[PDB]
Amino acid sequence: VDMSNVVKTYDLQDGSKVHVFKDGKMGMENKFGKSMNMPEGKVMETRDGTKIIMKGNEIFRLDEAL
Amino acid sequence: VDMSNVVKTYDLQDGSKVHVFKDGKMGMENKFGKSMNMPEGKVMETRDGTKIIMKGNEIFRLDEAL
Repeated sequence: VDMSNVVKTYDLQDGSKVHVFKDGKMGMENKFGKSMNMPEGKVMETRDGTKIIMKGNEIFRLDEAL
Repeated sequence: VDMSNVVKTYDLQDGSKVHVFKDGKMGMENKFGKSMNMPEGKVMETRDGTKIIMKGNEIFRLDEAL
């Protein structure tokens, strides 16, 4: 990815990464750094312990309040 | 609902409420206070502006970091 404009990276347990850009664009790359389409409504477990899901170009994350 | 053990309520825009209990049980009731089954992998817009989705007995919420 071009990290110039990346505002956030979710490092996923399977090795892949989800990047969010400053214009709100979103990117995923696989464990080898290859662009791939982000799965919609698939829960994705992160390296730092939480879980995210994308739906309608938005990222939802496990609610820490709970 | 019995609010004795309710640790969290999401007040949804359509009038319904999602309650989370201290044992991690989860409940939904409709705009009239009737028990209903919580939709899985359906995005649900809240009265306070955010969105939640439930998947595998867990609640995900829009990531405010973004």
